[PDB]
Amino acid sequence: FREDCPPDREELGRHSWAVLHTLAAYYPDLPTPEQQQDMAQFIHLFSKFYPSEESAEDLRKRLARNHPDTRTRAAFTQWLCHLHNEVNRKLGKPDFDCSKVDERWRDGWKDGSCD
Amino acid sequence: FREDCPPDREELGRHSWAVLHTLAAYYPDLPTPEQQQDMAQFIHLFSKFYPSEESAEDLRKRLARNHPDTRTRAAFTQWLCHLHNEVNRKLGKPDFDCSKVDERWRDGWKDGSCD
Ligand SMILES: Cc1cc2nc3c(=O)[nH]c(=O)nc-3n(C[C@H](O)[C@H](O)[C@H](O)COP(=O)(O)OP(=O)(O)OC[C@H]3O[C@@H](n4cnc5c(N)ncnc54)[C@H](O)[C@@H]3O)c2cc1C
Ligand SMILES: Cc1cc2nc3c(=O)[nH]c(=O)nc-3n(C[C@H](O)[C@H](O)[C@H](O)COP(=O)(O)OP(=O)(O)OC[C@H]3O[C@@H](n4cnc5c(N)ncnc54)[C@H](O)[C@@H]3O)c2cc1C
Repeated sequence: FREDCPPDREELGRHSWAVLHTLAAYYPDLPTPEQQQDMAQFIHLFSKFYPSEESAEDLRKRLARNHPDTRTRAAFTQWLCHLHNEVNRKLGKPDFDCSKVDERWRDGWKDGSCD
Repeated sequence: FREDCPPDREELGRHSWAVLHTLAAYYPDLPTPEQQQDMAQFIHLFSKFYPSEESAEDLRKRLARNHPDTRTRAAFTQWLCHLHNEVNRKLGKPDFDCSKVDERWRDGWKDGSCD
């Protein structure tokens, strides 16, 4: 019944997706070369530190075969959603509909339910 | 009443501290030069992308005056806790007792309440 405990696999995963999908969602539509390199390095280093040894190792391999597209906010947000669906599929979870990433992570549901 | 909405300032902040304090907590006790450089760069780039413009700008300045100590897991976990207390103080929040960072973010309360 305590909420101030060390996040387990699932809780840390939920926090980490929230972070990553939020950062993606406010990444520029026209990022500078520096911002593109910087964001590719961010996700690279994040993968180096992600503390679940199983989780992080699959993620490093998954990224070796699938480099972050940081060209634009659109490409990077979709890329990240496609990355997340790969882990969802791994875990038996359904795909998240990536045409929804903007509503979910930046703008809110179009029907108004986050108001 | 929806939990799948875009995190506001406070929710993203809570996710982001969870991430950062969890990553810190599993950082090596004897990190290699590479791991030290990599973690200093991670926090640097994180500060570049943190999407609250006010929040992120204070954080970049706060880091210019206070560079991440990534020498060891102990120094980095304490450093991060001291960084977090600076934001808590800014916001009128009490200091978190940094001798507790291990219980809170890795091992669980010593009294057994995360079991
Ligand atoms: C980088 C990373 C790698 C991980 N690797 C593993 C692993 O190898 N093995 C393992 O057991 N766990 C892994 N996890 C943890 C795992 O993915 C989940 O976070 C955890 O299992 C809790 O799942 P959940 O059902 O609450 O939803 P989560 O998968 O945590 O998703 C959180 C929320 O994000 C939204 N969402 C879901 N999919 C997408 C999408 N594709 N795009 C945009 N938004 C989405 C939904 O609103 C959902 O409620 C990993 C987590 C991360 C961040
Ligand atoms: C890097 C960063 C910079 C931010 N800058 C601003 C800003 O400039 N202005 C603004 O309004 N908001 C800022 N925020 C958001 C803000 O700090 C809080 O996250 C948010 O206000 C919600 O606060 P909270 O009371 O739920 O606890 P949080 O501050 O979100 O803390 C979450 C939990 O962490 C634990 N904790 C608290 N302090 C520490 C500590 N020092 N060390 C270890 N664990 C701790 C406690 O268990 C607490 O419940 C920032 C967030 C981050 C991650």
